[PDB]
Amino acid sequence: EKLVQPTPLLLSLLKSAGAQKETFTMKEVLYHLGQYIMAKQLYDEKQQHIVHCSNDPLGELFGVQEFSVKEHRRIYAMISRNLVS
Ligand SMILES: CCOc1cc(C(C)(C)C)ccc1C1=N[C@@](C)(c2ccc(Cl)cc2)[C@@](C)(c2ccc(Cl)cc2)N1C(=O)N1CCN(CCCS(C)(=O)=O)CC1
Repeated sequence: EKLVQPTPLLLSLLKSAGAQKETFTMKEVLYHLGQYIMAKQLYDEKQQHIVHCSNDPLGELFGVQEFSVKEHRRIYAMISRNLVS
């Protein structure tokens, strides 16, 4: 599997959620981002698949401040913009 390298901001969020390295598989990056979202309680109370970013630094990585965990292609796109090329 390919080990990717999150840029500064993204990496900071992953480490806050428990990540302890600099390179990860995309599966690991996503797992840690999910943990970050749960830790920060960014998910919507009523529609739990919805993630609110307008009040969190995670919002800096998205154009539209709300995304669904069901939007895998969109989420992969966001991460790609935050990987060392
Ligand atoms: C952060 C929220 O993530 C998810 C939330 C949901 C619910 C709550 C809407 C169903 C479903 C799937 C999830 C959920 N889907 C995952 C697998 C995923 C994997 C790849 C991609 Cl591209 C997108 C999503 C992941 C890892 C996630 C990863 C990145 C991001 Cl930005 C958000 C979530 N995620 C996750 O973190 N959890 C933790 C909480 N778990 C809670 C499981 C509870 S239960 C009763 O359904 O078993 C479920 C898995």
